[PDB]
Amino acid sequence: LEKLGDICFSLRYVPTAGKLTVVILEAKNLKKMDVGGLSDPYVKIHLMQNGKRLKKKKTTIKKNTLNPYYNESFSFEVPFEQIQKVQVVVTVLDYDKIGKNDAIGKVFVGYNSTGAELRHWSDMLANPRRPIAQWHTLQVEEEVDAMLA
Ligand SMILES: [Ca+2]
Ligand SMILES: [Ca+2]
Ligand SMILES: [Ca+2]
Repeated sequence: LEKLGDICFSLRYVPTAGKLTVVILEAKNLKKMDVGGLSDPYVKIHLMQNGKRLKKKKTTIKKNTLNPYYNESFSFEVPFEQIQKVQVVVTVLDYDKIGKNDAIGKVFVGYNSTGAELRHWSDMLANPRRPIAQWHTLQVEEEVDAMLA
């Protein structure tokens, strides 16, 4: 009920290759982050383990929209012996030309995930090589970061 918006992405894991693929599909219902009434959203993806940010990716920026479509794919190298102990963090931010780009909200999937986040990750693991798309509710960074730290 924090009213930040939602993000849709797919997950795919290939155990033999250790290839983890995340496709950022779209976000909707995003919080307004600029005085014009809109936002300029882009998405960051972090691969994490044990409180440490290991790798990062980011999408292009969409201007002046609360319902951006991306369709941008990213891949990480995670060995099968480690895939159950990592997190994938997905953050939507508002781009501002000057000043800190503030997060709208974020979610993570993987180790220590719960609810729909755990469901998505478990679905990915249960179906090697198969891409699984799912919606997630964005959550305030204060709360998500406390779980990741
Ligand atoms: Ca702003
Ligand atoms: Ca703008
Ligand atoms: Ca902006």
